[PDB]
Amino acid sequence: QKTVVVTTILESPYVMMKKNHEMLEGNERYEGYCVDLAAEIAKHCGFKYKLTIVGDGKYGARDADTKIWNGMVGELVYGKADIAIAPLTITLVREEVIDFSKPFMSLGISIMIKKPQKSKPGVFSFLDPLAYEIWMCIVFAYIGVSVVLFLVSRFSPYNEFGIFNSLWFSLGAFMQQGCDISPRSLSGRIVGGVWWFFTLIIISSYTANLAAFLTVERMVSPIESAEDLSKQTEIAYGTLDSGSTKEFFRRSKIAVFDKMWTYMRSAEPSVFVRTTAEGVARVRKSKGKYAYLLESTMNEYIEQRKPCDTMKVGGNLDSKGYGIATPKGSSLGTPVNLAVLKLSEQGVLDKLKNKWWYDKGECGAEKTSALSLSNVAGVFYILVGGLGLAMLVALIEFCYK
Amino acid sequence: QKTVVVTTILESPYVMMKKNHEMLEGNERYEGYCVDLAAEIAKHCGFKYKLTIVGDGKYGARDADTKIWNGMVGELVYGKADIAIAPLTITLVREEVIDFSKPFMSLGISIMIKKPQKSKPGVFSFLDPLAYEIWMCIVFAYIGVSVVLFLVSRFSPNEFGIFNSLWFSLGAFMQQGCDISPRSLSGRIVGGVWWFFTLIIISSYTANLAAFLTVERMVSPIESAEDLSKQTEIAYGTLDSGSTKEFFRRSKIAVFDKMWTYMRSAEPSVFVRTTAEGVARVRKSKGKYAYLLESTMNEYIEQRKPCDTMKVGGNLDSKGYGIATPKGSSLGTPVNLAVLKLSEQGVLDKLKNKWWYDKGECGATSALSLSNVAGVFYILVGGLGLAMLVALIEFCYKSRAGRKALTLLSSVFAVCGLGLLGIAVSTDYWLYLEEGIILPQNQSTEVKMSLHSGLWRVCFLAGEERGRCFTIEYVMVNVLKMIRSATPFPLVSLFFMFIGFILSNIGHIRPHRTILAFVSGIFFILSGLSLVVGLVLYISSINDEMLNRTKDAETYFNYKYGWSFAFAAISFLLTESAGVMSVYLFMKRYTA
Amino acid sequence: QKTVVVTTILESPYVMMKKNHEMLEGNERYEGYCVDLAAEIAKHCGFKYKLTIVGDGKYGARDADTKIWNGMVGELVYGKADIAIAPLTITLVREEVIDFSKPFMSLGISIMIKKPQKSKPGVFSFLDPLAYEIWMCIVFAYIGVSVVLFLVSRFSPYNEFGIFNSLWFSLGAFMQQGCDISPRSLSGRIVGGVWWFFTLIIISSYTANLAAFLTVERMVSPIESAEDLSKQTEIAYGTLDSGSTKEFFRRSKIAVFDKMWTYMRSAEPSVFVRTTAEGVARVRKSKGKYAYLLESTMNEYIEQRKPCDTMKVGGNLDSKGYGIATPKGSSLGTPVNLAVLKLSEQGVLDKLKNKWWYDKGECGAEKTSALSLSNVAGVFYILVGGLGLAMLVALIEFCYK
Amino acid sequence: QKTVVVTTILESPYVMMKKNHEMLEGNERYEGYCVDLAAEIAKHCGFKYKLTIVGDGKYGARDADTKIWNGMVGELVYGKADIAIAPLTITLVREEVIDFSKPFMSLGISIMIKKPQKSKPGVFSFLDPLAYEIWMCIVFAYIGVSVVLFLVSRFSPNEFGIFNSLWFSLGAFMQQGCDISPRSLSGRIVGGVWWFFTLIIISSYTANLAAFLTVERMVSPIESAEDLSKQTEIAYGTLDSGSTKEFFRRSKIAVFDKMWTYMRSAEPSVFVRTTAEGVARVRKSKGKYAYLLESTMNEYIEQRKPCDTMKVGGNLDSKGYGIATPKGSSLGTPVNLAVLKLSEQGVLDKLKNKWWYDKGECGATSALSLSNVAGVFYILVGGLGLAMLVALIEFCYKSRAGRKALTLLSSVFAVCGLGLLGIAVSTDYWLYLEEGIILPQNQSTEVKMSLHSGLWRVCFLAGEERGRCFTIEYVMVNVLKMIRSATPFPLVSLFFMFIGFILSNIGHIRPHRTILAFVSGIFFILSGLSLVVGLVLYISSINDEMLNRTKDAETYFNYKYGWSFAFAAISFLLTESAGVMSVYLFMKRYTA
Ligand code: NA
Ligand code: NA
Repeated sequence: QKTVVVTTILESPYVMMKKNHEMLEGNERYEGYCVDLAAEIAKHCGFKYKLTIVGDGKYGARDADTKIWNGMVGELVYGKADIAIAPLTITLVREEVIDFSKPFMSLGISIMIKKPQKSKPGVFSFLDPLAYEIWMCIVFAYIGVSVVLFLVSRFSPYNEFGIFNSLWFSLGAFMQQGCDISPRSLSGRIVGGVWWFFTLIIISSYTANLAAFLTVERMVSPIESAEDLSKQTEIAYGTLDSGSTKEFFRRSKIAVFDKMWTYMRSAEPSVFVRTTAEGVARVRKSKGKYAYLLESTMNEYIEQRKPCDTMKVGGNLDSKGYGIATPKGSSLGTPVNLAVLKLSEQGVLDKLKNKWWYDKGECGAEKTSALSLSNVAGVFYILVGGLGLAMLVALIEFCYK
Repeated sequence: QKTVVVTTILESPYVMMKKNHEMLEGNERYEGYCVDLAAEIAKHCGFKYKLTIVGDGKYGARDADTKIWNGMVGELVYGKADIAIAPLTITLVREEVIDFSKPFMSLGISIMIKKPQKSKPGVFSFLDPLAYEIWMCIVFAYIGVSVVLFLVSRFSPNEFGIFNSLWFSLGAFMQQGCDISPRSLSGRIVGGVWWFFTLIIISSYTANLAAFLTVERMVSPIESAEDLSKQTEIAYGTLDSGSTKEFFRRSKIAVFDKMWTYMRSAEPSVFVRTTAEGVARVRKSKGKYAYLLESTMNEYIEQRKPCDTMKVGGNLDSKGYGIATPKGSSLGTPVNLAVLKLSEQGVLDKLKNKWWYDKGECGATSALSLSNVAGVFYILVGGLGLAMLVALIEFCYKSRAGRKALTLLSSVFAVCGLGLLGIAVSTDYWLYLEEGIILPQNQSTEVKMSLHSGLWRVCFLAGEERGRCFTIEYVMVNVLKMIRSATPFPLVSLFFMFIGFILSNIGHIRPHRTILAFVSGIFFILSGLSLVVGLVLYISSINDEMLNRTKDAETYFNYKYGWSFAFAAISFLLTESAGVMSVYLFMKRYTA
Repeated sequence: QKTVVVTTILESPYVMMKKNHEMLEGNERYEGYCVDLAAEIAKHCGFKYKLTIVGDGKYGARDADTKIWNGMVGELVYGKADIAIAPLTITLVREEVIDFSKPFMSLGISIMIKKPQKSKPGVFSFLDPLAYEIWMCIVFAYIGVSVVLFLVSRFSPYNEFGIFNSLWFSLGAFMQQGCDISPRSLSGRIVGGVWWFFTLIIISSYTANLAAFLTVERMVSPIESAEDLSKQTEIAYGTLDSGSTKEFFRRSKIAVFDKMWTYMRSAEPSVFVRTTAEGVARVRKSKGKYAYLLESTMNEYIEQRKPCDTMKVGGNLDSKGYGIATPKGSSLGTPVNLAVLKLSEQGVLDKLKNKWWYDKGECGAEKTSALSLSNVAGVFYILVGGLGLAMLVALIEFCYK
Repeated sequence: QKTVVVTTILESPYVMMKKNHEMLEGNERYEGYCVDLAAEIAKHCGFKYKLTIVGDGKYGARDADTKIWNGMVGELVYGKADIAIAPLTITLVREEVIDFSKPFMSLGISIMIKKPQKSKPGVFSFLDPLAYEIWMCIVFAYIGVSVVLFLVSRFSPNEFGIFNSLWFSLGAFMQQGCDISPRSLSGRIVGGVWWFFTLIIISSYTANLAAFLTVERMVSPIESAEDLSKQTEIAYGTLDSGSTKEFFRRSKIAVFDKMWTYMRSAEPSVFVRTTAEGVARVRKSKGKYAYLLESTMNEYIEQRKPCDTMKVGGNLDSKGYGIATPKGSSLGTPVNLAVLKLSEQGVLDKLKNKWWYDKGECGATSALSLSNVAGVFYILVGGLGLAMLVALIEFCYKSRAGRKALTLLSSVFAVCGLGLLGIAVSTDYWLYLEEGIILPQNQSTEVKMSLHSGLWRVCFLAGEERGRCFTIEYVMVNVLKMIRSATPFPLVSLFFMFIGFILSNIGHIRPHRTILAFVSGIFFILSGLSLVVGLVLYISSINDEMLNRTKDAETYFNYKYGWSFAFAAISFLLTESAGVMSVYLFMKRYTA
């Protein structure tokens, strides 16, 4: 009848070279999202098509001097193609020269951080089953029950409870140990037994909350939005050195993306990578201190690669669309536009996206280990620090003995 | 030229009537997203426009018989409108008759759930790993061990009084073992079993609290449609007429086919008929309902007071709102170039932040908190306050300063002790018990059956309000036969108490010998320990049959104790006190 | 062309009367498995059918005196029907007079027990975090460390450790309490500290295993097979008073079903119910002490009703089949036989069974409570029994003082 | 009449050749289910038969081009056979060309998994809630607290020796607090922090053991295809050619469509090509592979030695094996009546129990077991045996029976102590570390990189076997910079030890004054406590970077310590012993 020269670009999962492409020939050399999409457009619009990768290898832009269009846009304007079933972003400068359909895929700028791991434990990590409000109120109560036991014994007599001895009865009461002497007045018996019931609940609450932490691994991200990235300075963030994503933050005006751009423009060292593969490798080799601002479709795809190291957080920052382009004044413009809206409402576009991102995507969708010395290392430090601060006070003691 | 007739629909925050709607006139009667969007398009395309609200109040659909469009799509096809700057979904059946621009807003089907919003701990929530019958019977065990300590020691070859025996049982309970040790083998049996008792109780407290804190960390909130698909404790529903309901019936996606399966067969009806109804059902369900709606409404209602609902997960499909034109218009091409310019100049994100978020009525650690354990501080502050109270009266006792009041308190506690157990075992109020069904609206209860209970006499109440006091000897369950096993121990308790009373009386009538006072002291203690065996049997019989109920989500039981149960608890404290009083003056007869 | 009079019986989920059957009329009065099956047979074999419930209301049997066939078999033999798309069991006596197809549903005799619940706690239920082998070895070791501490102190002297005192040091060491006096020889210091490390592990093992039990509810059934039912006598089991299931155990000869029949024949009271609804209600109102031996298709269906009270355990005891019956010498015999094998291999028969048993089936496919007094009641009993056995030995003591 | 030609296939346990196959001849060459079934059918139908094995060795299928059946279905259509008494599946394409009887065996697709078979606890598995570096550093903390107890007390205004100081730290560690109390405020700081130390350690032991026992109760075995569908840690596969593989590709059932999705895209290939291969992959995977096969093979292989695999769940579909006839035979109707008679007389269940189970090579509590805690009994029996050992030498010491050997042991421990730490910090064996990949077959390892390590000198090894001893000052990670932070504390430990040594020497050269012996005693204890800060920093630096690894299922790390790490541990025990020795003879100089 006539052959239709379609044009796409080499980009996963849209068009990939199949494993046996040196022995296959025709439209069977290539596989991917746009290969399956071109098959669906052809069966609805009724044409025979020839898959053809763009020679220039770009998407399409107009030179500011020669006014000549590069990429897949250039093959439609000048005549080398009949349709571009490809991830072309529907933009203002391209709609003036070629005709887009409705967006078969909606996307935007997203955040790629490294997938969060357990943590490194600090020194006072052993205190974390109880909040700092609790630990300070225990110290306040330990001074509290010792001052009262001093006033219970010295005033209203029955002795052997000084300000140093009342701290020493209540201390072994806390860690459930044995003391030298017991109170013998009923006022002192209340100070004993009620503080005994206090530390019984606190030790049990410490052990039970630590058992919940060691059983259920509940990892969180520091970043859940670009509002979170703007407020912080610990995690660095950047875009690619040339493209629509860096140009988005350059001319943005809202509240946050201006704040994010003044960060990225100023920051030393350079947050701007030069390749997408450089920005993904910089996320993995930064131990969770670099976030790469890129498109949501690549962000969901790289998250389904190996290793399982990157993560998409938050929502999109803008709203773009990928359209199927035809030359202006073409006989394919209207039926392909009606074909995209038919495939969208039937679930075909959702089905092909679940296939090439999740079904054909690796890393789809324990056995508690021993506690390392890192988790309880601060308890050794207070212990030896307690042994060091006891040899000093004994040396302070024989300065006046 | 002429004025372009802009047809829109009344929908918030797209087109809203202003507050001064009656006084102010023209195109200035209206505010919203699409009113600001119509000004941006007319500025770039270069026309003067008039805003009109569609008469039908619909978006647009063709009749299956009449084939006439009824809405904003109808006014474009039939010539009444020149443009529809409106939240109009770009649809296959609509694109055949009108021309859409590129989407000015990308959107889809989302999930609306109620925020968990918290679980608030009370004052004595630290007691919650054990039931209140355990904490009651621990105190009965604490008094019971101490008086047996006093009995076994100061009659034997003292250091142990009841002041020291209450002190040994404290340090053993909170695992201190502070210092005092029973020396005879008979005293060591008391210390032995009370050491094993508190070893189980502290282990049961820690392990049940570890169970509670672990299960609430297993609670995963809904973050996808797969989460709604699996979890069936949250019911989810759609509006009864619209594109969101029609999405699930035709979907050939595995998770979405299962969700329509759940919704088409669910009792009662999960399909609301109004968006305001579906938002209301989210709020009056305490996180047990999830409403599937449009994402732009889900983001807008989340920013309205009350700040109660939230948007979870992503979108379930991808569709867009477009600017629509008569399909033969000379305006459709500059409008299409206008929307793509406003998308790239950030005007559309600026206007969405304005109406959804800037005019939003809302805003925008895993450790144990201090509110979880604030009550054990309150006992501790309360303990130090009570200790300063005794410090006055003990300093007063030494500064200011026999068997007579000791004789008197032994009798008068045994008088009230024999009386309170007697009127408790006779009267029938030992167990309240309600039954019924949970009505869906407001969880309003209806008691299908109340009860009264004694030991050999139950009586029914308001639910079937009959005065028919059924004897347990013959009528008509098994839990009334389980308390028959519990029944003899308060009877033996009253029997040991009476013999201890009459020997306490003739010890006061005839104080000639001494030994009959100690025989009284044995009998009050054995009567109290028989009450502990009785009350633990009585409560354990109830909790076993509360478990054997075939638990349902439409039944409820509200078992309760009464003043007949309470006077038996008072009967314990008085006879164990009169047991301390009886061994006291028996030592005075040896002394004097 | 001609109308086909099909015959079925009123039985869920096979043919049920639809909710609006008084206003609907035709083949739309009825719904169910066999209603959807008759629609699938008609679209493959090409006929128009009339749904007709059997007047007699039975499945079909031959009278031993009149030799006349009842039920749906009788309407095919004498002429009142053209096909019986129904759950008819393919048997020897029916195949001689009518023609069955291949089995569209395979089934057998199964076991219906009540769905297991938590338990009722006994008296020594508090001991259950540790096995009885552990508890006896602790008592052996407590006597062991007390006899050794006696020989450590009396032989090889340094006293205050008799046979009663050495039991008393090791006792408070077990429950982590304070004792009156400590050992003062290095041999006694080893007996102290090593038994101290013993009870530290045992108390921690008790608390941790109890925390695992209270967190993960893992309920089990006493019965997992008919081999389990034969060996026990606690749970009673029976069949219906008349039918194929009772006749199966009557003439069985293998090993176990003869043992099960001698049980059921002898047992008092009667294990044989007279209705299926009586046997299901007897399972629910027996608190897990009655098992009802019935067909696997009703057992899976009643399990998906309300309440969620019954459970199917084990596998099938025999192997039966439900076939679609035609009269002998019929023009529908061969195409319906080829229709059943076509619907089986396409998944239609599996799809209709998932619909009417699981998708149209209710009861498809936490928040830890406080411990009741029932769980720890035996600890109170040993305590008061310890208080009772101490007042007695003190009374034994003053018989020789 | 003629002899009926029975065509069967060689398949166990349906038709098997006997052991005496060479000598015995006729129809008696064969045994099995279908040999017994052919005898039962010929007895009821009344014919004499001859058993033949099919030449092709196939069941039967038509070619897509040639349209010729190749198997037992082929010998029936083409006249070579009169009946096929065989495990022949009743199929739609087969029923068109031959006549099947009713199914003599009902069957389907099942799941074959490996039995868990146990997890066996070792001797010292009770130590496993804490790492062995914790249990090592507890003993270092136990020695460290005791020697500081002795230092702080017997130099001050004794009850405390090192014999009593090791005893106070025992009762505090196992939470007894048996009886002795430090009286001065300086001694109470030692008792204070060691009470808080063991409060965290016992709580960490109990909570981690509660985590372990809870997670292993969360382990649910596979009991359905829905369990295989959800859980992706067990890989499941089919045979590469057969009806079971063709079942999943055409299935429109939601759980079965997802299983084919997992199997069509999985690396490496889950599809085996032989049934014997698929059973083998179940056995060499330790419960990480599940083979989807025929139910009758799954029940038969389960009864074969080794008793290693099991059948879980129910069947995934419903099909049957039938007796097949030429479609124009006068034998098909009595055979159909024969199979229904043998089904009801229990003959078919008798023959299945015979070959599957009666000739089967196999057979056919939730509490903590005594094997989990047997090691703490072994310490306890070991403790009582060690206590009787000291009972001899303490009875010997009293029966038989100064500063000189006390002077000698103080020196010679400080000589070896200064030497062992010196040669440890200099040499580079502090950390072995292996890296590599896990080969699939036999889990055979290959070390891609070994390491040596010191404090300022690492050296590579066999994986890229280079002798290039990289200095840490400049080369080329961060964990080598983390041990740089650890580095000064063994250097200060050696610095405190040398000053303590030379003051110990001139105290022996010049015993004129006394005070320089105690200054020696301070320096050995502070050197040992600096080693505790050093070794805890050194180990915690390693375990933090072991966590930051981006954990994969194809990588493995096998970090290990060496004799350079071990001599620093020995350097602790000797200087803390020489610290006890130094304060001992300083008290002898006061005494004498
Ligand atoms: Na203690
Ligand atoms: Na837990």
